[PDB]
Amino acid sequence: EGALIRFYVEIEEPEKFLNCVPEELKETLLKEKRIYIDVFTTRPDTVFGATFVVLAPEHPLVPVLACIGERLGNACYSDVENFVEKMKKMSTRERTMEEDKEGVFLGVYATNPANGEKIPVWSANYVLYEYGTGAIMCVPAHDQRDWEFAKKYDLPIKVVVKPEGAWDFEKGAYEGKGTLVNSDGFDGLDSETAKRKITEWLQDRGLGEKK
Repeated sequence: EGALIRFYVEIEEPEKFLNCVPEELKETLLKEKRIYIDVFTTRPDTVFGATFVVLAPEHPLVPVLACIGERLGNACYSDVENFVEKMKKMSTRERTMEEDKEGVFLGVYATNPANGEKIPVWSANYVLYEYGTGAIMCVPAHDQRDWEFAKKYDLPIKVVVKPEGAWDFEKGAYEGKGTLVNSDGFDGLDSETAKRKITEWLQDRGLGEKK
């Protein structure tokens, strides 16, 4: 159990990017001006502190978004192709055991449905296509693997679960329970009921669902 959350890439002029979107995504694209990235989390109470999105290397949206990223002059297409082909050679065991985080920027920015903030979309080794939806939202302040990744590629850290005791966030991530900060009208809530309240709030907006 947890939450499916609908992050989305806003595309201002959908028409000029149609030549690298698959047929079954074209409709939603030229009417909502969106490509959705379904994400699975067990920490929906941390959603306000997402500063990036990661897709598994084998996720079908990787070549799609990278094409778009290229068009906008924000990504290196060959670097992504190289990354995906290399990562496809590895087994599950080999990717989990990797001490170092490797990733590539796709050149696009997802919209965080919790606060409307634009965040980079990356692909990375530690994310497996098989688990959940093949995509995660990343909260470096509260997820240790995302913390290492952000450290490795100079990505923003943002605190949304304040601990009772003291903690230093530029030395590591706090993965425990606390009080919500920088979380709109969910500030002050304890983490556990925030999981329920944010999930239900997103569910009612058609941008989430309980799992």
